[PDB]
Amino acid sequence: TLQDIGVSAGINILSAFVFFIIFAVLRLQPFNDRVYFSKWYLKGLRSSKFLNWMPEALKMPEPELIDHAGLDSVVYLRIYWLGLKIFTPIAVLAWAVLVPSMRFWTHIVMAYAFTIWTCYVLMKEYETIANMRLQFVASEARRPDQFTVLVRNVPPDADESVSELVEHFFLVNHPDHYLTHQVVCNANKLADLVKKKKKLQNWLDYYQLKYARNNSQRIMVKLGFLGLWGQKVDAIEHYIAEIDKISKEISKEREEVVNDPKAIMPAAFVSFKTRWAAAVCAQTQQTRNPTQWLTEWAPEPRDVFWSNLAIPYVSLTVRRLIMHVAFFFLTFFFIVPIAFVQSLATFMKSVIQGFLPGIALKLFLAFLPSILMIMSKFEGFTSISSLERRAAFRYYIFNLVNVFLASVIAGAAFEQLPKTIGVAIPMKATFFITYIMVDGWAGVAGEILMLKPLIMFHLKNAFLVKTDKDREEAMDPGSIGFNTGEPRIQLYFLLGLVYAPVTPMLLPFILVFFALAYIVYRHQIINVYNQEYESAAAFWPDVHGRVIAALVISQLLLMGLLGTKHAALAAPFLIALPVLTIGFHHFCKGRYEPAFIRYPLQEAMMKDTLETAREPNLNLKGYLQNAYVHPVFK
Amino acid sequence: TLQDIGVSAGINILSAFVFFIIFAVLRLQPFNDRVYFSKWYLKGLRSSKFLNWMPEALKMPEPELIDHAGLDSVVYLRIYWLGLKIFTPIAVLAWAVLVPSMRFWTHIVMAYAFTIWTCYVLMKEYETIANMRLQFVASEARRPDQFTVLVRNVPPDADESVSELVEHFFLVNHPDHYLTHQVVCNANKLADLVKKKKKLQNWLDYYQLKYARNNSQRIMVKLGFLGLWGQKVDAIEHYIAEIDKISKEISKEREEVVNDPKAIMPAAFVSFKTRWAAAVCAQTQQTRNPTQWLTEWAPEPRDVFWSNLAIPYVSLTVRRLIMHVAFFFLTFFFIVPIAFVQSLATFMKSVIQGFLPGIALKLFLAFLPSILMIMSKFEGFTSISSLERRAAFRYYIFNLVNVFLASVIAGAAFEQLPKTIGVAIPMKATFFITYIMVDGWAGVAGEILMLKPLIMFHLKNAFLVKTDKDREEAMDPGSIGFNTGEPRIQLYFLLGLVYAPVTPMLLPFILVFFALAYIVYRHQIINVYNQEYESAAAFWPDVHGRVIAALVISQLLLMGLLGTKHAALAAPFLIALPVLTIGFHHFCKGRYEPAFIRYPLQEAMMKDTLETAREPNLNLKGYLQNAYVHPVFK
Repeated sequence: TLQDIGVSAGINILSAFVFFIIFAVLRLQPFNDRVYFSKWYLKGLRSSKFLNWMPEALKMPEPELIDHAGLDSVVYLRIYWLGLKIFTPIAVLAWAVLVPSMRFWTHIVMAYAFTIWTCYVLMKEYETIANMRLQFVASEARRPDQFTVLVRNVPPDADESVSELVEHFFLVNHPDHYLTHQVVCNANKLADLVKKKKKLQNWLDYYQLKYARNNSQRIMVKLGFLGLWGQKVDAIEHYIAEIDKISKEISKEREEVVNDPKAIMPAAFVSFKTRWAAAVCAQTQQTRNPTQWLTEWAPEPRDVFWSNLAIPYVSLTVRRLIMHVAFFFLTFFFIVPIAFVQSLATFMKSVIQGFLPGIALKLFLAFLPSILMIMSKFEGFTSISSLERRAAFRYYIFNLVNVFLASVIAGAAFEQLPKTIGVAIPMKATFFITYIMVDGWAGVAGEILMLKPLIMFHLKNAFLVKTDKDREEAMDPGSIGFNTGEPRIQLYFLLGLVYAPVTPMLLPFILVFFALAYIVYRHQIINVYNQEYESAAAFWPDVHGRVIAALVISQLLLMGLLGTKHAALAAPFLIALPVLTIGFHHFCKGRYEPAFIRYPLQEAMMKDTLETAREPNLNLKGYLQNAYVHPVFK
Repeated sequence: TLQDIGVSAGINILSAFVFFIIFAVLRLQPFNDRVYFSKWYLKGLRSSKFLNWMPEALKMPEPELIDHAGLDSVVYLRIYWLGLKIFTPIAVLAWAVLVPSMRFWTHIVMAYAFTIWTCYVLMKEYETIANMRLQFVASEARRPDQFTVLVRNVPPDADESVSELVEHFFLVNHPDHYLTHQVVCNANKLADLVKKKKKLQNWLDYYQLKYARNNSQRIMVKLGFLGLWGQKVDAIEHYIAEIDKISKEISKEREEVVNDPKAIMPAAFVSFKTRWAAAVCAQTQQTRNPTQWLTEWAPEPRDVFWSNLAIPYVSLTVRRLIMHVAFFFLTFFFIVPIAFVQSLATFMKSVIQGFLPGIALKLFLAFLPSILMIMSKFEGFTSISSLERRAAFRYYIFNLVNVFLASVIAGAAFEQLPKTIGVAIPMKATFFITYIMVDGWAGVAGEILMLKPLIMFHLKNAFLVKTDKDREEAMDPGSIGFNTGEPRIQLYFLLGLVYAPVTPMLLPFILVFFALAYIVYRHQIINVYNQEYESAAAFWPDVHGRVIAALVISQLLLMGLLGTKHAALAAPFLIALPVLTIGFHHFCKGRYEPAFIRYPLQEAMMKDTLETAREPNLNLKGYLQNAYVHPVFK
């Protein structure tokens, strides 16, 4: 209804307005400058009208922002821009021809206009990102991953050690390119002990400062809620004792793990003299057995997810299969909160009952990224980049099944107290309009406040911080959040494509979101979010694939929606849409995807040549040998 | 009906019997020994009970036959064996449980038993062939294709020639492995003129010998049927004049093509010092543009299909697309002879009307392999091996659509004068039983006679042969015929899998065919059919894929056939069949296909190492430089 949309918009507009007022005040307080301007502190550049921040955010043209923030950050930001490029002319046309027999054909023709425009834009965007990636990589600084290949599933041998097997194999098969190597160690027990020691120290800092202020009897009952019914009488000496005990265990574990042959995993990081050689090893079959001596480009050391290297290669299939089943149950049992939200989705009081399903769904999905990342870690991936791309994939599917599809179906089930989809989809546009205004418009405006790190920063200063420059530990803005950023905008791309020929009035909400998100994330990318790992936009092929899937879904749903007309006869027309769209995808896959999945030998050779000419005396071996050992071992 | 099957079998059994009597007599006549024992003449080994040939054919165990005949010939023969391994226990079970509620479940369970057995056997066969291939290649003699990579779509340059561009690119990107190269030339005009000259000479040989026997006026009216209404008064001097004219054109063309820069195609055969290097070049991305400087293993020179190298790389997509359309029309318009055959398919006279549809269909399909090969040449492939694999692919599809599916549908259309497929499939088993006995049992028995080369050989001796040792040209048995061999047995694999749980009595006909074909082809492979090119069984992944497709088709058709039972409720069971089957296929694809599609670097290195140790003074450059020039240029 217009009244519910009007009120929901008024609420979300004012909410966003208020968030921007609060933001304007908070960002001018020097005590939280390290929260709002975390980058520039991390980059060594800084030390010590409420919306003016919007036009300032638009300064720093791409080339500068790429060097400042990184390629992934810029490419991610361009997705919001992609959204505006795809849907602005769609929205204009849909309004122009659907908003004041032929209506039937008009819808079919529009499906062709929308698909073609979308494909055209995706093609050009794909080409552009591929070019940005190739230029970025060619101009990128030296890193050990450019010369290093991770070797998995080294076969066992009764006499030779993993190190001996790796060195021998590569000296023989990759002669005069093989430089050095580092064998993977199962240091997980040690790493876990070290993390616990750090947590114990935080308690020591908490209680020592709390005590110093309040010089009385310590009474912590271990958990308080359901802990050990004791007192932790000193609580400081208690944690000192726990630390002393773990410290001894850690020293023992270090001596054992580095002299324990069973800590050696049949894997190693192999380094080559040239990038050309690494490019060859990473792209070629090494032996007869396709599931032995497996090679791939090593993640950069800050991207290597060390825990996953202790998983025997051969059990990875099983872990993956178990997680596929778990994923099914994750989506399966989420129907309960969906049904709840759709039940809720049914004058200033009734319009709130209308409004709230937006929030309720946002809240139920709040911890989904955590679940998806955890299950993604169980499946072994060995890198942060890979883990985030997989979590984003699973989330996208979840949103398709549970946020879009199930909401429409459950909605219809409540409305009803054949092709019922014919009315279920257009009626639910009202729900989606409100939903977008809640996790979209209001969502993004709220995110600029950065309340979580704001609070954490201050609490750490109040209770754990001891001296100067440990403020560096208190300050951590996190990364861009590809895991939630992607899946959210992809839902909107789907909704846009699904409803553009159905309900044109959904699109202005989607467009405002993309515009707002662009300016807010553009702002945050410049000032906060130091990036955890640098992929050279290797996720783009997945972004592309998800939009193509959205096109196919919309094209198919339209067959359903227009499949009620007697003698519709749209079948020989509309079927061409998913066929042509897939053809387009395969074309683009073959033409642009290699930019992202294969490193051409010519680029490797030019890079190696120039690097050598510029730095003729590079001790590459010294540089690479101490990389990829383990964060635990210094 | 039993009477039509009985008579058709009696006809085909006696026909096969007679063919084997005729064969036994013909093979003992010394004047046609070069037809029946063509190999051994080609191998330099020979010079100058009617069924005893069957037990003799079973001598020469695989290892010997592989060296004698070749790997492809042996692997092909094993397909008939694969057939017997898959269907013998299927036939036993189907007879045991279907031939004297639960019938419904019995059929579902059998689908699972058949699929599993088939997949098990295919898995083991796949593994075995992969091992045979790897062993064969490792032990294979030196050939120039082991060191040579074909480079396509060399980009244009205003100043540098294709040769200069290729040499430079490879010296820079593949330094110290690049050995030499040979640029591709558009010698097609010349090659065509040379072939015409040879045809003109054959006429000169025909008329000179005919005249010498009959010393009178020559009266050939150019074609006779619709030629030039003249006499070719001398006919010998006439062809001498045509030869003299083309001879002059050829000399001119040779001088022009080797000094014509426009005859140079942007492609070259690039040779490397090592097999390891060729393996790298052939498996790696060379430049930024994925559709430039494209590399693949060069076909051996006797496999290179030179005509296809004159096609600009960039027009290949268009040629392919045109041929896909042509293929559609080829299958589309074949419905006319299908309908004819099915119309025909409706006491010794009525049983012949029953019998003849077998023959009629065989005859209409007789020239299909020619069509498919011609259209496959239009699409550029550059090798005989590739052309045959593509022709076999298209033929397989044709058989599925036109021989199997359309026959069942057209059959039902005539029978009828909903799920009618429920009865159309089992009723047509009678047709297929007869068809198999005609192009199968009788077909193979007839092929052992080799009537076409028998006749051609004798006619050439009678009219063209002039002296000794030109009998070598008269004798040519052709190759194995993968193009017709594959598609035929695949139809039978399909029919077997489709009808095993439906009509168990189709299977004994299929089994007899596989058994007969095995012994006949085993015999011919040993004695005739010198192989045109040696693939190291690289077609196996396609054989495998076709059987998997047949499993999926049978599994799906069964849903249809059992989908008439009210409350069948077979959907959550039967759907698992194509899902599990595809899963199996992907497993096998990932585990065994690399044996056929990637050459591992370790094997390349071991091969190069051993080769060098055995022959420490190999002038590899001299060896490789004169390869792949063109058959025309000496």
